[PDB]
Order: sequence, then structure tokens, then C-alpha cells
Amino acid sequence: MLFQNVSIAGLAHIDAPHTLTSKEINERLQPTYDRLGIKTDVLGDVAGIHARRLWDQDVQASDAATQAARKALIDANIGIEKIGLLINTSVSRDYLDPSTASIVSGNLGVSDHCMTFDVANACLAFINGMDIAARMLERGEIDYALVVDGETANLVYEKTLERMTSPDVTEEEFRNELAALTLGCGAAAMVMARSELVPDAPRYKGGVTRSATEWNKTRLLLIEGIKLAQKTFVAAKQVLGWAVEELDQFVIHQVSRPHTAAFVKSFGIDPAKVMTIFGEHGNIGPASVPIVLSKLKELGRLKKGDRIALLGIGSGLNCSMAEVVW
Amino acid sequence: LVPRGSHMLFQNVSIAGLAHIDAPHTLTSKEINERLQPTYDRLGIKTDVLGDVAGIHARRLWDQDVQASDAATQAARKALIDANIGIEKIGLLINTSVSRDYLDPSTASIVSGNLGVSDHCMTFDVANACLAFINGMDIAARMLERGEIDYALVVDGETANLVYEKTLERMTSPDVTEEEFRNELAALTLGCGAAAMVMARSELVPDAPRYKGGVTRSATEWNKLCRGNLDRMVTDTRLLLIEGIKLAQKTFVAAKQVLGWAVEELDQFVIHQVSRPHTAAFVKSFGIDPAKVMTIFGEHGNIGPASVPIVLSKLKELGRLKKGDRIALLGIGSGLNCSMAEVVW
Repeated sequence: MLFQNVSIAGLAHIDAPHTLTSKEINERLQPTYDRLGIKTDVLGDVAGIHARRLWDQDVQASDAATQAARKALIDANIGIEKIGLLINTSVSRDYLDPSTASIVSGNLGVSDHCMTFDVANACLAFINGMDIAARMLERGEIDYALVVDGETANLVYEKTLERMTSPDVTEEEFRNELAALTLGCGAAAMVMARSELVPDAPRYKGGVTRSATEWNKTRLLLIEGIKLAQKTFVAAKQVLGWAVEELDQFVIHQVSRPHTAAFVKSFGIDPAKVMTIFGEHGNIGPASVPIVLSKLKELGRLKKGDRIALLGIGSGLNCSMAEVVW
Repeated sequence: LVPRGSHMLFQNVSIAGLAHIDAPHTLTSKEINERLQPTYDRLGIKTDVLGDVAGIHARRLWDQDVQASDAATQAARKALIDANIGIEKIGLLINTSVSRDYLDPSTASIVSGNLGVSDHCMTFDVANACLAFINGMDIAARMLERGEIDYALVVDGETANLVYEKTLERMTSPDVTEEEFRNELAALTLGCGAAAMVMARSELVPDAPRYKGGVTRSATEWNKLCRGNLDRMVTDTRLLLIEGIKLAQKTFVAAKQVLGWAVEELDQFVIHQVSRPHTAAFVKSFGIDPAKVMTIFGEHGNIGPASVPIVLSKLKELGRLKKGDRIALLGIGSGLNCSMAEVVW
């Protein structure tokens, strides 16, 4: 039932180059925090986000996804002409039409046999993209796929901070709104391939998904997310052999320190198997999972044989959990 | 005689149900042309570029408060009835529309929530201009062929109200330039509507139509040709035509190799339509018999990725499709991409 000939040939991430610290945000918000009499530092002390990155002026999602794609192709040591599928999984999109994938593909110079489209599914889309690509690889439709994701938050910061510091701003409009200030910029890309082409590479086994779409309608969400993850774990038991103590890394969506700590505590996971980047990068949406895996790889933390869980709880609510064997 | 492989076409995937929704408000080209007339005069335009050149006489609109997810959901409930199954049987729901309620969450999650899908139901959106329904069908077919689910919904609601209202305002400005006017005119060929399809493993619906899949080719060097956001679409229709037909020629070659296609052996061609002249050029350049090409563009316009399934649904409801018919699904989508797939009724 699991995928046996789907591999990860290459992976890369791009860290965005401008730093915006939560201290800096708080200096700009101080006058508003003071009217309103707010006195907790919600970003730094509660969410646990001390900084995030921002792109240069006028970097689009496509541009960031393109930069990641180029580095991933170098990591796989393959030319663009081998790519038969390019899936873009970002939340951020250049337009509604065409697909952001078509623009990234056009930038890269893919062949006329390359199928492209975008998948959107909040922070779980990269895992959905991987699974989609796996299915095509498995069937022999393509040899190599790129899954790419560039996330842009510059506009959301500009507009959100302009809003919040207006003289009319009510405190309701302030609170959920602060939430946008946990987002970050960044990009990732992965080349997947048929295993017989890349026999020493990590293998993607597949995964499971469960859903709680009765909540599409933000600490109920934390609680309801965990309940849904619990159900998703049960399915991961039955389809993948999962037990917590047998996994070497958990690569998880990163939303907040509290969200991460509650997850780790519910499941009795060793926190040392859970790398986090939100403290310096914030929440990079669906790119967070592959950015974390890529950091794990580049830091030499992944050994041959390691069992890696990729997962997230995404808006919807949805929860996906998949396995890679390094 | 000679053992041959499947060419990677889908095995044991069927279409269990299909439905469409027509949007309720007619907006005639005559009404649009009255609103545009002072601009036509200023720009020296003396031909009816909507009705006589593009060949669009009317389109349908929703109420302003209808979102893509609402339209899709309505189509989905109809498709479920067509398939005679309850929502609890659905293991995959994919939304394929260009229109979207939000960047996050997905439109599929909203539709799923409205329908009451089970907690086993996987959901996501796919975006790929006017070919996305077919992509969604392919993605679902891969799961169905492998036996991971029994039934899937593919859903698509399109809302063009905003683009109409804002385009018409921009185009009636005393200062709009000729170039802007021509860039935005194709927005006035869009229409509202919705479609949904329930796909199933063929063992469950033995008399249902079969979906085989098919072939795709691309020309993503042309990704700047058509660009759209929630209130504006700018299109180079001249190069979409020329470069579209070139890409399609290449994609017909692949279809001959993979699907066995010869145009004269297909019974129906369900085509995505940009305009009457684009459609006439495509049918002429490929030698397709015009009697095998159903058009709704005249009265409904270009419903984006919902066009193909809506036309398929209307053919089914007309009784034009009989058992054994070979049905080609074809489109050229912004990108550019071209997909060609086969249904056997």
C-alpha cells in the first residue's frame, strides 16, 4: 500500500534577507499598545516570535519559488530539462490566473512535456504537492518533479502595521490582527524522483490525512487541532506502523511556541526530535515543513535510516502526516 | 496480436455523477454595449466587438453576495443526487476554480464544511486557469485507480461579478486608453456558473462512463499572455490564439500516440471556449466536424475551468450522449498549457 519507488533527489530553502525584530515592531506599536492599555508583549513573550524575515521590495512569490527551485536542482545535480512536473504549493500567489507554477516554470525554462499547476491548502500544501507528485512518479508518468513554495508577507506587514497604528483603531481590530505579525517570508523547493534513478536518496513512503472541516466557519483551534492530530496519528499507526518512540524527527508546521509545546506534550514526543525556526523566522506557511527538513539536512542531522515524520495541522481544519526514510 | 501497455491511461475509473448550475441573472451584450457606447464612439469603434466579433450575446451573473464556495456547493449537492450517493461516501474533494473565497483557507475546505464531509475526506484546491477541472479529475483518478478511495468530488464555482463591475467602470472612464480598453475587453466575455462531478472506481458503477485521462503539453514561455485577479483580467487574445493553436497541434500529436486519436473517430469534442473566432480557428485547423462541438459561449460566455464540465453536463441532460460514445475533453489554458483527455460514455 505504501510508495516503494519514490525518492527525494534534492532539497533547498532560501532565507529572506531583511530582518524585522519583534522589538522593532513593538516600538512602532507602543503608542497604540499604550492607548488601549495593552501591557503584555504578545509576539515575543506569548507567541515566542522574536524576529521574522522579509524580502526585498517587489519580490513576488514566483521569484522566491524560482530561487529555491534553482538551488534544489543543483542539490539534485539535474538540469531543468529532466523535470516533468512542477507543482507550486504556496499560499502567496502572483495572480488568480495563471498558476504561479506556470510563471516559476517559465522562469526556469521547463520543456514542453512539463505539466504544471498550483495546489492550495494552507500550511499542508507542500505535503499535498509531494503526495500528488509521488503518485505520478509511481505510475511512471514522469521521472522527476519539482515541488516549490515561495511565501511573501511584505504587504501583509505594511498594511497591518499601517492599520493598527491609525488613530481610529479599536482594540478588537488590534488583537486577532497581531496574528498577522507572526508570518514570515521564505521559500523552499524539492526535487522528487523515481528511485531507480537515485537509489541512495531518501525515500517518501506516503502518509495519511484526516479532516475537521466543520471549523472552516484561536485556542479552540489549538485544542481542536490536537484532537484531529490524535485521530490522524491513529490512522498513521494503522497505515504507516507509527509509534512515537520509533521516529527520529518530527518536522512540524510552525505556528507558535504554545502550539508547538501543546503538541509535543499531548503526544509525549521528545522535544529534541522537533526542530523549530518560528523564533527567528515566524510562520512560513506551507513552506515551513520543507524549510525545516532542508535545515536538518544541511546541518548534517539526518542519517541514513532515520524515520522522519512530516506533518501539519492546517486551516480547514486538516491534518496530514507522512513518512520519509532518509 | 501484440501485447501493449496501457500508455499510462487510467484503469477502472468512472464518472458516477455530474451536474451544473446556471447563474440566474442575464446580462446581455446589448446592455453592455449601451453602457460602453460613449467609449466606443470616442475610440472610433464601429463594430459590435462582443456580439459580432467575439460571438457573445449574453452571460449569466450571480447576486453580488455569492461566493465561489456557495456556487460549488450547490453544484456538488446536485452531483451527489445524480450519483445517488450520500456525502459520507466521498473520500476526496478537490476544488478547481479560478475564483476563490480567500488565499487561506482553501475553497475546498469551505465546500467540504458546507456539505458535511467525513473526517476521512481529503481536501485541497488546484489552480490552473481553465484546465484545472481536468487536472482535478486526473488527481482523483490516480487515487481511484490505486483503490485508496471509492468516490471523489471535483467541484468548481466561478464568480465574475466583480470583474464585470470593475471592468465596466474602468472601460467607461473618459480617460481609458485604447490599449487598456483592448487589454481588458476579454473580461467581458467571462460568465458565471458552476459544475461538479462525482468520480468512482468502476466496480461500483459498472454502467457509468469511463474516464481514461490523456496527455498534456505546455508552453510556459507564454505565461504573461493572460493575467487576472479578483477585479481585473488583461489578455493578449491575438497571441493566445496563435500560440494556443501551435501548442494544441503538438498536443494532438501526443494524443494520437497515447489515446489513439483520429479526429474523425471521436464522437464529441467538449472544448473550452475563449471566443467564437478562436473556436472556429481551432476546429478548422484540426479538421474537426463543427456538429460535434457543443457551444454555450453565446449565452453563457467563458466560465473558466468549469466550462468543460458544464458542457459535458448539458450534453448529458440533452440526451446527446449514448453508450459507447468517444468524448474528447480539450482546452488551451493560460500558462500556456493544453490538455486532451477521453471519456467513453
